[PDB]
Amino acid sequence: YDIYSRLLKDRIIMLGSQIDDNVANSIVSQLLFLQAQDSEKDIYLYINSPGGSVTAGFAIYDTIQHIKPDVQTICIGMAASMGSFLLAAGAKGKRFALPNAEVMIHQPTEIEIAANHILKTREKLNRILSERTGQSIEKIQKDTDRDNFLTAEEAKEYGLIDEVMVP
Amino acid sequence: YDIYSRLLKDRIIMLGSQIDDNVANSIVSQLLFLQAQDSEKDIYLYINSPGGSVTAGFAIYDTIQHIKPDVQTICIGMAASMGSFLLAAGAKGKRFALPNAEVMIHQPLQATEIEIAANHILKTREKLNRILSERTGQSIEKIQKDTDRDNFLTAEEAKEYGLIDEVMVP
Amino acid sequence: YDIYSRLLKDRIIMLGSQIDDNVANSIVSQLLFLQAQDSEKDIYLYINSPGGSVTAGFAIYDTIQHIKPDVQTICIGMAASMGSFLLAAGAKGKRFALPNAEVMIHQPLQATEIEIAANHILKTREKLNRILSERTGQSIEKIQKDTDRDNFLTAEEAKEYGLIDEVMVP
Amino acid sequence: YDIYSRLLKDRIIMLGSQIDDNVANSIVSQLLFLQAQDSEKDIYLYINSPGGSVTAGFAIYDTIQHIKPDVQTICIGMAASMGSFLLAAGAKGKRFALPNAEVMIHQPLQATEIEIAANHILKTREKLNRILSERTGQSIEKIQKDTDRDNFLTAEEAKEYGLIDEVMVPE
Amino acid sequence: DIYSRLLKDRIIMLGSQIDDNVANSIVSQLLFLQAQDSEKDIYLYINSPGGSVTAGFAIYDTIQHIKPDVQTICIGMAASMGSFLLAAGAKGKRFALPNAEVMIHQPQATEIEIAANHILKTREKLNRILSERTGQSIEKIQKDTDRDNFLTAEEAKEYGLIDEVMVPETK
Amino acid sequence: DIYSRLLKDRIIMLGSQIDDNVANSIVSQLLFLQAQDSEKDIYLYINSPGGSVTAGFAIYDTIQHIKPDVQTICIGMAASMGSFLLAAGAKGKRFALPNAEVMIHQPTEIEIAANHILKTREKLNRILSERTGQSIEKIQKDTDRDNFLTAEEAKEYGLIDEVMVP
Amino acid sequence: DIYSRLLKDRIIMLGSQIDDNVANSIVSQLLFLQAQDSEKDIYLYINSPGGSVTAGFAIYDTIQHIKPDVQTICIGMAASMGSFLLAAGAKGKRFALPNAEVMIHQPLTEIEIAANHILKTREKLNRILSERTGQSIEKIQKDTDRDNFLTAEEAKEYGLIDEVMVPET
Amino acid sequence: DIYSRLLKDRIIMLGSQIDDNVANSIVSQLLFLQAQDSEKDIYLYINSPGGSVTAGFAIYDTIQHIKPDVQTICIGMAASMGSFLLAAGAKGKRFALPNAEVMIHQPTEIEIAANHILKTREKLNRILSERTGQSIEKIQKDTDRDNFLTAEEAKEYGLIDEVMVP
Amino acid sequence: DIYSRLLKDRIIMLGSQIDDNVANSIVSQLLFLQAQDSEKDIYLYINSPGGSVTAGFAIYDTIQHIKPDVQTICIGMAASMGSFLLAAGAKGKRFALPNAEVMIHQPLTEIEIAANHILKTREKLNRILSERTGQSIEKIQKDTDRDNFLTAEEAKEYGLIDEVMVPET
Amino acid sequence: DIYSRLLKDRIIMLGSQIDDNVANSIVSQLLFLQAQDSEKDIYLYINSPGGSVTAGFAIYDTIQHIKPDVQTICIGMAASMGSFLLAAGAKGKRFALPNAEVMIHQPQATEIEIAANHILKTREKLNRILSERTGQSIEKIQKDTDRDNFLTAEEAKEYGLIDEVMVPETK
Amino acid sequence: YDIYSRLLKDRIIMLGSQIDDNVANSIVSQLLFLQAQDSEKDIYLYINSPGGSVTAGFAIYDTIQHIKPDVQTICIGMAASMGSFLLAAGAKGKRFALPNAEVMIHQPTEIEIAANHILKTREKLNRILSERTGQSIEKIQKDTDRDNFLTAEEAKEYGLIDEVMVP
Amino acid sequence: YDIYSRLLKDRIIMLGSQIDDNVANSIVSQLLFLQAQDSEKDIYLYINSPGGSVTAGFAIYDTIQHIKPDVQTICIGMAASMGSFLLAAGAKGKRFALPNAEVMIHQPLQATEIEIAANHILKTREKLNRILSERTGQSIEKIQKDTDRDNFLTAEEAKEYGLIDEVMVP
Repeated sequence: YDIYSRLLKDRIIMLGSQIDDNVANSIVSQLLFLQAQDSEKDIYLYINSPGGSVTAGFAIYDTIQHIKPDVQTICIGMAASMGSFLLAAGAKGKRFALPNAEVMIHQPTEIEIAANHILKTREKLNRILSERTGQSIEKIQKDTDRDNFLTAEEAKEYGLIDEVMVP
Repeated sequence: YDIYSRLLKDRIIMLGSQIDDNVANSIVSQLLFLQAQDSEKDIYLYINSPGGSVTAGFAIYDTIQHIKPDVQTICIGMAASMGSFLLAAGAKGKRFALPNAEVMIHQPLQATEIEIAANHILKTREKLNRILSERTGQSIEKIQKDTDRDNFLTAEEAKEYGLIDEVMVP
Repeated sequence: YDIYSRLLKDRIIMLGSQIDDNVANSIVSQLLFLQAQDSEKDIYLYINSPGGSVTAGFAIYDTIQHIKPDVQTICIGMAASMGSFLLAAGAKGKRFALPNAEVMIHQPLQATEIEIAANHILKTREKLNRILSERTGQSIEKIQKDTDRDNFLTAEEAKEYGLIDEVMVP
Repeated sequence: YDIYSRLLKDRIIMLGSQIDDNVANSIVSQLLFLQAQDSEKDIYLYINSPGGSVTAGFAIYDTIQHIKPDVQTICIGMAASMGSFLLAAGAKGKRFALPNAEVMIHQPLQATEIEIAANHILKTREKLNRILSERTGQSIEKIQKDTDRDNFLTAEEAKEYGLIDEVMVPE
Repeated sequence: DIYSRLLKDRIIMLGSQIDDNVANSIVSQLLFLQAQDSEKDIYLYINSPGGSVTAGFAIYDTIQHIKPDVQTICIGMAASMGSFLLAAGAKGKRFALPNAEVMIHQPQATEIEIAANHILKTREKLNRILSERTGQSIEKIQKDTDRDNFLTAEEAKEYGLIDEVMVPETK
Repeated sequence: DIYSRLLKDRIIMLGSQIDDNVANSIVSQLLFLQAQDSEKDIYLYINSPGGSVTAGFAIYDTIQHIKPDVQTICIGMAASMGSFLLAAGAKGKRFALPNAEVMIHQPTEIEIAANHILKTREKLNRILSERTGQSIEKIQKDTDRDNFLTAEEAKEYGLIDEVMVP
Repeated sequence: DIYSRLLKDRIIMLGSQIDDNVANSIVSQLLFLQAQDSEKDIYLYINSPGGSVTAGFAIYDTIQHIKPDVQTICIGMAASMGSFLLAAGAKGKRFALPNAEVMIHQPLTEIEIAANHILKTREKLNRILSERTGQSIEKIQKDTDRDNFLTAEEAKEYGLIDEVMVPET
Repeated sequence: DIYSRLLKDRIIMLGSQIDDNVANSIVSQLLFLQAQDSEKDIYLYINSPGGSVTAGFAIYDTIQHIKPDVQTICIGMAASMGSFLLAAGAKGKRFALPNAEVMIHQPTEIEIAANHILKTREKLNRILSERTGQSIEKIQKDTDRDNFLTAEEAKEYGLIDEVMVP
Repeated sequence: DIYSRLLKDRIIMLGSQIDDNVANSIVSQLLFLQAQDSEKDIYLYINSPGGSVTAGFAIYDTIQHIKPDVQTICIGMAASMGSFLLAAGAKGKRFALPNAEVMIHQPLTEIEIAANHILKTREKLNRILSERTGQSIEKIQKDTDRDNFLTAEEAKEYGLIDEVMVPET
Repeated sequence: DIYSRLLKDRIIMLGSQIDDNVANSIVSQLLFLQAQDSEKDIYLYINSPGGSVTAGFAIYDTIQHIKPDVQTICIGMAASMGSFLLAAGAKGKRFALPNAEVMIHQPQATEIEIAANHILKTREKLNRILSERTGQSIEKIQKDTDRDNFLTAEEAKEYGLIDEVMVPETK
Repeated sequence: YDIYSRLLKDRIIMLGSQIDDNVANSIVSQLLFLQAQDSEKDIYLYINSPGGSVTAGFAIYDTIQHIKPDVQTICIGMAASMGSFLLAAGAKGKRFALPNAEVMIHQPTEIEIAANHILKTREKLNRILSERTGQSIEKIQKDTDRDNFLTAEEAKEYGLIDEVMVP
Repeated sequence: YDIYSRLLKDRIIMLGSQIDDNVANSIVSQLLFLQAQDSEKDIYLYINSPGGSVTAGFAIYDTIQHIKPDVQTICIGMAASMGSFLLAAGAKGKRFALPNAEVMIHQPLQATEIEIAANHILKTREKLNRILSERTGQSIEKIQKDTDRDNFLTAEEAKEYGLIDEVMVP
């Protein structure tokens, strides 16, 4: 849609789908574009995503950490998976969820999957989540193996977000 | 369609279809865009929707309550569902329906696998009922009963129920 | 076509297909756009339609009556159904048909599941007959009879019936 | 196509396909647009059409007669059906065919269910025959006979029949 | 959109099989270019395996009708109606590039079109026009349009289908 | 739309199999660039597995016909017609990048009939002979077998004038 | 069309499998950027599972041919020709983000495949990788025959990249 | 294959919209059953929303032509042609199940032309008039409007002889 | 074609949404089995989310018309017309397996729908359900307007079935 | 498979548009039934809107060639080649059911077929055969095959297309 | 295939796909058919299934418990979900897995889903699994919420099967 | 195809495609069928397969080892993969390849989401390597190395590796 291009003018990026390579390349491209426009002004990444590929998710994650602008993350609707991993990766103090958002950290192509298990990217995810939430690796390991959905408040108490945006 | 982009210039958003993630993301984007354009002038959300996903519906609902501009809601045609839930969520004093609109709050029982599991673990049905109860002034007991059955309301009955503030008479 | 966007500049809207929710939302959007452009200058709604959903038709009807500009209706080709209902709903003195246009008010007995249930519970068929009665000057008894059978009218007969004010002369 | 919108600037409309409701609505829209642009300057309607729906054809016919500008009709290629009916409906003195154009008035027996019922109840076939009779100068008896059989006419024969005023002969 | 920029230079590309859609597009471009400027001539490049004769005659008639000279240049191939249109360019201004292939064999058309062709005897009309434009007798045109003889650009020039082979300057 | 921006720099990309659609596109771009400027030369990059000889000849003839020099640069691959068009660039201005692969092996209905009646195979072989400096006998032999050439071998053969070294 | 705006900043995204269409697109962008400015360097971001070696060599040759330095940055993954192109960036200017995954395993259209084995392009790949990594041909031959995934750090130690881009700027 | 086993019991199922394919199928089954046995009657079950009148007339004529009595039983629905064929069963042997719904409202290219030139609408109305005992005036009125009949109302109308009560 | 072998044992499987095609198939099987033997009863297994009421009434009427008793057994689910047909089995011979789910909610082609509302078939459904369950029309009207799922035990207590088939035989 | 059981009773159903596939199927069945028994006659039921004349002539020629009499019975409709084949049944054994509709208007064929028809003048051949088999003059057949006149079964019998309307015994 | 019909002659049923309504109706039909053939001889249900609908799974489960013949269950390849639930529902002493089979008890159309949560079929599953494995409801609840894969031996030790079929 | 059903009469099974769940279920079914026919007479499994899912491959493997009849394995064309894993799993002394067959044990890194998660949690790669080690007599170290690289073996080399017992020479 042309709405997303107008939103880009306001430094707003919408991650509103499953995270595959195409989506990752699009999100990465928009982040690089906004840095090139202005390296100081922060970016607003809205997340409504059921999750996706961890390789594609790590591409977005690394780009967020690499660029100069702060990237604010705002969960609307849902963040499962890599969605919630990216939510937790926003600039510190600037990770949000709207009051009725639902968050799940449960971590559920061919060459990508082989790489993940050889390089042990699951361990890498768990360690990053542990650092960014302040939870122990033991707790992250347990919770990323089961299907526990969190409310916005519970996500804040968990350390996945900093604040619930109150109306 | 280039009519909807021209309408966006007048701060008018059309929700004329079933509410899925794509529609919600589109509606949310338009609301965020209009706030960025002008945070003071209110927005006109026209609703002709048979309903849809509750996760997608809550995304729109939360964005409406989050942004600074008042969001007026106007039912044309039909609002069932999440459609009528969003109608009832408009700025107070600014929820309308045209005279021959039809409204149903029946929350049926358009969403995906992971969404559905979340709804029942977090008990979003209870959350819907409680919000409707607050915004209509009806008791939770009555909202629970009415969201379980298929009762269609006229525009007048919807006003009488507390879903809208006014029937827009010619 | 891009022709329709250029026509919108002259405040002309073309209703040239079957009336479903998509078409209704498009026609409603164009009417709201043209009002926002100019609330005083009247609008020209050309109708060549075999009919469609009554819920969708009522959305267009309500929007026509709601907006400030007069909406002129001009039948080219055919108006059956909701098409002829909308033709009769144009601004008074400003409902037309071209000489070889064909009009039928038969309301057959395009719409979706929820819509059809709403129509019968809220008795929109009665509503249609009553509105047609008011706008043609015919009694409800006569409208009821004619909307149950398949009688096609010429442009002249449609004028004599009260569905249009004038057949446009070359 | 990009080309048809540029042609619209020159008040040229191309009817180069079978006449259904979509085509009729498009042609009618272009005619209404050109009148709104300028109600005095005449319009050029080029016709290469194997025919189509009579309801859709009548919509174009009525719009041609209704608007103020003269509508010149020029047959290139073929006009069978409603195509040749519309060719005959152009402004008088301004109906043409190129030398190798082929014209057929055979009204066969592109319309939808409701349209077909309307035609036979309202007797639009009689209406077609009477309009053709008036515009060609032929008797209704002859039009009735010829619209029932498959007789193809050359550009010259179409002129002699009264369907066109002139065949545009090369430079 | 390359074709729209080319239209600015009064260049038209006929690079496909000739059906009603193509004919209507080519006719539209010819009418557009006349409206732009009725004096400056037009360049019609042809790379076409042939097509419908009704659609081909529409293009032919439009070429002869408009005021500007229409130069025809064969690149690649012209078979059929393709070669018929090549031969229909302004006299003295019909060309082919050295490795172009030309075939006049008259072997795409829809139902009503085909019936018209045989009733009005358009095959005879084709043969007579080709005879006039090549300077060959009708007897020779009749024989050659019935068999599959491919011509080189030079042979096409010697046949009278074109006026010159465009020989490239060495570079 | 990258290709439309490249057209502004008089660069054309032939990056696919050569059929009538591609030929008409390439021919149109060549004619457009001539109309823009008939003196400044054109850059035709070639990465093509080959295709129709009739379509290929349409491009070939257009290259020779227009006034500007057309430089030909092989990136990736030129088999078929692809290599025929590579060899047809302005003399002194036919290039291949170092790892380009070139094959001269010459492997619709009406088109195919034309080729064999008019003997376009003989026509190809002779044009290749003239433009490479090889004898017709050698061209005939090599166009019947599947011998791939490196950029250097293509230069030594006479298909290109120079390999563009990094 | 974010990619057309990115082109204004001399940024090219290679985010898919490398076939002839992708190669022609990447080559076209490289030629375009050189024409815009032959002095300022180009940023080629790579997230690619690999692809055709003929198509890959077209990109490789174009990178080496043009005047601007082409920086290569691996985000996500580079397997294949993807990692081959990563290693082909301007020297000192080949990067990977910390969680990127790199594989040099060269796995095992019609006319393209015949060319590769007649001209022995596999040998050519191995020799170029050897030169650009500093590894021996023997080691490159061994490693391109097996499926060993490398972390960003391991890719740097191998010589495929010059630096792991540290989370900052 | 249930329908082939049913054919063994001289049962035919008309359970869809009536087009030429269905008509040719139904006609073929009627002709087959006559050839098997010209004395034993046939059971035609009808659950049809209607269809082409030309196709419907093909079935109608075949029913009247063959020697065996054809019993007609409406299950579910008979609108259109569907109800016309229901009314065309052997006299005393036209049935509907208690909750069946019947409508007589009469709503390819060459077929449609034939119907209006030969006036098959008049032909339908008159056959319905003969077989129901209703006047042509009443049939004309009722075939122009959408009046659904219960099984009992269909019997009282004369479309069927009996409603089969459980 | 397991279903054709099952037909030999007078077993019919209604395991899908009830449309005209399914109804014609079920009706055909019922007529076939009566012709085979008009005395031995028939076993109709139901796992159906519902469907068209016209199609459902065709099956219902055929069940009541034929001579053999038709036993109805709900496996999995019966919503709709599915549960309506379940309740229409021979009396004493309507069953559900222990974990079956039953819903009587009557939810809310072209010509079919018009017929239903003119002839008031909704009223007809409610009255038949009332008669066969022993519940009042008022209660049936209320319950067919809301989405209340019943367990097998609850369906028995409601009067939709006669017995929950206990795990044995 | 109902059709294979019917074949046992020497019954063939022509219930569709007549193309090459249908013609080959009908011809095959006729040859099969002759091989089964060359004396017992065949029953060809016709419900056909028409089709290709080449395909229709294949069926026609096969009917006249085989030894068994071929009875033709029109149910529903016979237009075109359908009515031509109806008229081609064994004399005395051509029937229609009372509500059948017949049209002889000669309006499906592939490219090579259509060229053959007009070179060999198969339209003339059709008209002459119809003339012989109905007893009407060629002049009348020519006129009527050019217009869209539908005939009732009785009118078709009176025209000479069939020998009898099969009137049903009341039951 | 015609192989499955020949296998039916040996009272062997193959459940080798995802369990939806169509599959359930097919499996149920085969079970009813085999009972009608012979009500005394036991049935062999081979399972290679990634899981599926719980309503469809309960239909098969109930039919297994209802019919007279013992139903032996043999896991080949995989049993996740309802697959493993049906594996555990075989006649007691007659639930098997081949040595390299993989078992997971993790319990991950419109009207079906509503019914499940109103009637609390998840509780019903957990209680049945508890009864048939001998594990406590607390343990079943925990394990059906997380993605723990079991070997054939581990499945036997868990109580999902009685024996690993040794070569 | 009716050739494969006639071949089943001679106790011959053809595995001539990629190994997915459908193929595995088909092969397993045929093995169970042939055992039921006759538990003593051995079975001939011809293999021309580029490999596939390891879960599906293990299903076939387990069934081969479970049933009573000896299963002879004969490689025609190619066995990569799971294909070659199954070739090596034939009855001992009865594993063959035709002279121009090609064998690769490279276990690449055709299966579905849940399958792949199981393989890595239960470490089925280790299980494959250990079984190959036992059935070829090669050390686990060598099997680990060779299953990680793409080394194609001739029929002779496959015999020399211990994957087959004999090359079937004409």
